[PDB]
Amino acid sequence: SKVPYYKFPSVTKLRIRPPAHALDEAYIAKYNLAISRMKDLDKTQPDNPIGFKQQANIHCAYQVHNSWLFFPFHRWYLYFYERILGSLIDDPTFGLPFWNWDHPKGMRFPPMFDVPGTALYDERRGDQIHNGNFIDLGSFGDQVETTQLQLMTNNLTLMYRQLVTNSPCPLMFFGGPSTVEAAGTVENIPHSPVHIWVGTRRGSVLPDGKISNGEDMGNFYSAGLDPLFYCHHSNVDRMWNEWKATGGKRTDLQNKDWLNSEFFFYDENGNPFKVRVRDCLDTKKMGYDYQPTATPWRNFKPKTKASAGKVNTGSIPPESQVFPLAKLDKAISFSINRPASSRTQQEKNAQEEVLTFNAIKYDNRDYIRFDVFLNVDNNVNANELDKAEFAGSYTSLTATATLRLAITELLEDIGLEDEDTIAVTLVPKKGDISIGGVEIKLAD
Ligand SMILES: [Cu+2]
Ligand SMILES: [O]
Repeated sequence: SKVPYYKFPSVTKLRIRPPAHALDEAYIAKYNLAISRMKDLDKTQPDNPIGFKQQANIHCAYQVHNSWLFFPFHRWYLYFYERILGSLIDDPTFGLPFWNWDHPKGMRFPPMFDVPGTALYDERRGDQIHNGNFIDLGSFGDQVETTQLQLMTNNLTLMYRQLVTNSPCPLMFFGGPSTVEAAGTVENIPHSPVHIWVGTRRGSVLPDGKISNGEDMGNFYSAGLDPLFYCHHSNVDRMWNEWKATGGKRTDLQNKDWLNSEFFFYDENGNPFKVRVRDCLDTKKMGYDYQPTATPWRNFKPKTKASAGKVNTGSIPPESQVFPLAKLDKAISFSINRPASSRTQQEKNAQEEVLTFNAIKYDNRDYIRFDVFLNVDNNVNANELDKAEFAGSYTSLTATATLRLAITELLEDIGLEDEDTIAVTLVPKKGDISIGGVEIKLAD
């Protein structure tokens, strides 16, 4: 090969990635100009690596997904993508905006992307994105079944569960290192539902005609053909920064195999380079940062319980009697034993208590979603996620996958810390789902 490693150029001012909503019209104007000139290369220089289609093919070429390589790959991906945009308009400080879908003011479709006849527009998008509707951060392809207020409440609860509760340590945030999918918190939710919510409905008839397969954002191979793809991933990249902001155990993976993993990218001059994961840990050392923006989901630890008291775990079947579960056709409840109870804080400091669902199997072309609750029964209202019992959710953009949930916070809030056995309830929302086994392990 002999391709050199990337040399960081000299860094003048920091590039500032701003929120996509209510951006000034002059910013939108040159963002459209950069994209327009990127798309022109599809015609004038189809094999130029910086052109629109060739950049889209980076996602459609790159096992980088459902692994701990998810965040660093897309950071480097967007790093060169942002540099290409700035260089096409002679703007060396151009910042790639981020779709602020974790903030109530950024949860609508960003207006700048919905202007037909502009370079940022894409007709291959779904219909539920208009009419001033809020995004559904737990979308599985259907229309929202709740009020917009409950939708907002669920969105912010999902953010809290995904950025705080279920990502207390690096491996659960970034993902894991076979066909078993080991996605982290964010790559599952809200990353996957945003793709689903923006894309066309699978089975629908596309522009002209083809049966849509979810193009553009809702299908993995064509997602890069929507300019909004990069704006979404800008906020995904921002989630990495916001996750580390509170310190403690939420730091970068220190494993040498992860740090020294390499990717391949062409820079804005069309020159090939190898890049290391260890060299993208600090965005400011790559020449960019995010505009400081409030994160109100940090305050959405649920304050109420769905059900008072404790479930009688003797009236429900044990995990050993339910799994392997051939089909999660409806809500089911089961008891499960904990490795230890009455844990001290020094034990919690060492090992997280993790509820793990093993061998989630389904057809990778179907929309999949199920929710997990502790200490409820089969009649739990799964539309109300702002409850102390809501643990998390699994979704999918035959596949085999794993879901891991950090439950120490819930055990404290619900009052189950001295219990050796607890109740778990699975609520399916979409798809044909089988589950091989469920366990509570004390992890890293
Ligand atoms: Cu994505
Ligand atoms: O992605």
